[PDB]
Amino acid sequence: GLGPLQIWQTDFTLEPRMAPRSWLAVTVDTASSAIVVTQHGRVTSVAVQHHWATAIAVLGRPKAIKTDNGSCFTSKSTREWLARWGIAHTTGIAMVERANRLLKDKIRVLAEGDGFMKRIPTSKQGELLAKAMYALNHKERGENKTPIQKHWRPTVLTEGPPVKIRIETGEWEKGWNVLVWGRGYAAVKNRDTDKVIWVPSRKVKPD
Amino acid sequence: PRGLGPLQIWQTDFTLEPRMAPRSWLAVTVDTASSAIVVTQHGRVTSVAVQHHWATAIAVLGRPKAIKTDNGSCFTSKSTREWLARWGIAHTTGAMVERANRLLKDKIRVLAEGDGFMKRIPTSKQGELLAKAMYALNHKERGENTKTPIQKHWRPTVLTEGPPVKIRIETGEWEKGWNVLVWGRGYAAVKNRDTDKVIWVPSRKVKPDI
Repeated sequence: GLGPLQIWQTDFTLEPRMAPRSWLAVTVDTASSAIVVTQHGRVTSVAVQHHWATAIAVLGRPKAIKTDNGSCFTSKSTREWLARWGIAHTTGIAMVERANRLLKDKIRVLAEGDGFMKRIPTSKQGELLAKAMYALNHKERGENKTPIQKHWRPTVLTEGPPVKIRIETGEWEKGWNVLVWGRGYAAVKNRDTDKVIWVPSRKVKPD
Repeated sequence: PRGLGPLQIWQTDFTLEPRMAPRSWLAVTVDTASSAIVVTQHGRVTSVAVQHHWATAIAVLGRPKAIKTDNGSCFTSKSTREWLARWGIAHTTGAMVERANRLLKDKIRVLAEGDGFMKRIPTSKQGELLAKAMYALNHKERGENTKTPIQKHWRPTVLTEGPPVKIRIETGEWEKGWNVLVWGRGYAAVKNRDTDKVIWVPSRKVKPDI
């Protein structure tokens, strides 16, 4: 939906260039379009949980995931696992298809770009896949945002959260932000005047 | 030895975790500013392994300007040096990653014993368990932090000029021409008001000015 970590779509897909572990578990966040890929020798019920756990480690935990129906998606094990994680499950029978195409194309390009015209040597598969991931998630997909931008909204803040401080009245005054704490003082910057002062920590509360 | 913002300086290390035998080598990288960690399993330490590991870290965290390691032969091979150079990542062989190894190993311990594995974790459960540990490390606040490591990584706070401080010189007096950019429990980054120069000093040696 309109939001990272709401609905993901997961699918398995066959990339023989990655043999013997030619099975690729693909997950994409429907809002940010961030991909996570893991490889597997066969499409088991443990592979899926491994995959999802990976993608969760990268992306965070989602409200819900859409898969097709089974059989390793509708494993007893798999449902029990989802429930353990508190992750809502949608079956059906798309966006992750598009992902499969982008992903297999990026892989063909990297592989051929390094001199391997068929099956990629096993040892180099990991790095290659990781490069695919870096490309699809970090590098612009057209004249409009990267998945990284959409998932994380990256930015560099120049001060901390807003706060109020107590002045020579007893009143709490808004219009201030925390830069650092040290030795029981907060350094604080007025966001109108750019003035910075040290204030006893007790005299500082969030806004 | 530390960055002021993410993707400046990473630290990397291989650690041995017997619970994850037979492939018990974990490559661990931590970003010195965000504290985010990336981990991968390896069956032995190699240039191939470290390159794969770093590629993985880069796909997760973005590309860093520099990486510090120890004088481990796998970081200084021809293969790895050409790799780093291709990616334009500076390398140096100058603790944050040690802390990271401790946190990682603790988490792995807790999750493994939380599921009856007091020993080697079964081979097929290793992947998921490590992924779980990585999730708990980057997507949960490290105690006193209000932000998770991943949040600090993507939306960091980087002070423009920093508030004035006195630092206890060396003789042992408080010198007054300094500003502070990062103030941790262990260490503080301070800037002199007449140079570009930023140095890391122990927090006991820094106090607010007026």
